Amino acid sequence: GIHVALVTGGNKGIGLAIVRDLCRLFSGDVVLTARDVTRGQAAVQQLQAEGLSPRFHQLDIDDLQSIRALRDFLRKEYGGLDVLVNNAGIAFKVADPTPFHIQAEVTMKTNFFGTRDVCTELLPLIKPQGRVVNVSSIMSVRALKSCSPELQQKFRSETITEEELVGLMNKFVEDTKKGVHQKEGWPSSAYGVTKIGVTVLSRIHARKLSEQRKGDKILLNACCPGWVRTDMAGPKATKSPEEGAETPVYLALLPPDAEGPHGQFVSEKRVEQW
Ligand SMILES: NC(=O)c1ccc[n+]([C@@H]2O[C@H](COP(=O)([O-])OP(=O)(O)OC[C@H]3O[C@@H](n4cnc5c(N)ncnc54)[C@H](OP(=O)(O)O)[C@@H]3O)[C@@H](O)[C@H]2O)c1
Ligand SMILES: N[C@@H](CCC(=O)N[C@@H](CSCO)C(=O)NCC(=O)O)C(=O)O
Ligand SMILES: CC(C)(C)n1nc(-c2cccc(O)c2)c2c(N)ncnc21
Ligand SMILES: CC(C)(C)n1nc(-c2cccc(O)c2)c2c(N)ncnc21
Repeated sequence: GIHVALVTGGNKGIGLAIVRDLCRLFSGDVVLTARDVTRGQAAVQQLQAEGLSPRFHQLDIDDLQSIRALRDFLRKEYGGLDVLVNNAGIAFKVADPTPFHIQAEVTMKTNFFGTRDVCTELLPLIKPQGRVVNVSSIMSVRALKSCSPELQQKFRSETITEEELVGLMNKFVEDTKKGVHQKEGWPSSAYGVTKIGVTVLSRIHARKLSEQRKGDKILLNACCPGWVRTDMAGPKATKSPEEGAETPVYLALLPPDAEGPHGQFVSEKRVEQW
């Protein structure tokens, strides 16, 4: 009955710092995952040289077969999962020349659909007193404010369903392909919209857990890790990966029986208004 925590996108950046902290603070096994097996194994070796003992499993959140193989591994080895940190994500660099509609499709595929597929496959494995942490971004809040009032209403809704949200996320991508995203009320940041998806998906999944698994004391939240020096944000950012890991780790390790936060967007360990 060994407890297990898992971090997606764990080979570098904020993900690696989360894995490192969980190795020290989580009472059980910690699984570092990475899409590239050599990069993941190198990260495990780095942490071993620091005196830590993470496990490794491959995971690419854009490959459903990869997610399913991880699901099967967790069921066989642990009988489920205690802590899930959905950290993996991508962004196009500012003024990357890639056509915007391609930036939209690609960023959405990973940040939203990939994250959603991991939740689809692994949420059923979450044990009582488990915790799920979805790494979103303050860019979701910024993007939300740049949406039309109609879209703001839909994304802030307490009654929105997962299928409605998926419809809206695909609508953004389709609108960019048709040359109509501005006209249809969307913001200019594709990354921002994908993080709207992550934030709102967390709200919905928290509602579903309270509906379907009441009594199991599972807490699920979205978070902003802050502005962190990584390959995504670059060297000018204000936080180290260590500092970036604090809020996700806080949310992952919420004491047993805690009533909240649940279904919240959390920054600097504090609940933000959506
Ligand atoms: N200031 C910030 O850095 C900041 C602020 C707010 C929110 N965030 C969010 O924080 C999370 C971590 O970002 P970071 O700054 O640490 O970026 P990063 O240094 O680029 O690390 C991203 C991690 O995600 C992994 N990843 C990307 N696509 C994947 C996929 N399809 N399957 C599995 N893993 C995948 C990457 O793997 P590869 O090494 O193989 O590319 C890497 O391990 C992201 O969700 C990001 O949006 C970051
Ligand atoms: N055109 C893209 C913009 C995405 C974007 O903003 N990328 C930032 C990090 S995501 C938070 O804004 C980035 O890569 N910054 C560092 C750099 O530009 O070198 C979209 O619309 O999604
Ligand atoms: C206090 C925690 C558990 C967060 N911590 N952090 C760190 C730590 C220190 C420097 C960098 C880092 O990534 C983590 C640490 C350590 N080296 N030894 C013992 N405990 C440590
Ligand atoms: C470029 C600025 C400084 C505006 N930036 N970028 C980010 C940023 C960088 C990479 C990813 C992300 O989600 C956000 C950021 C942040 N999280 N908090 C505060 N400021 C941020």
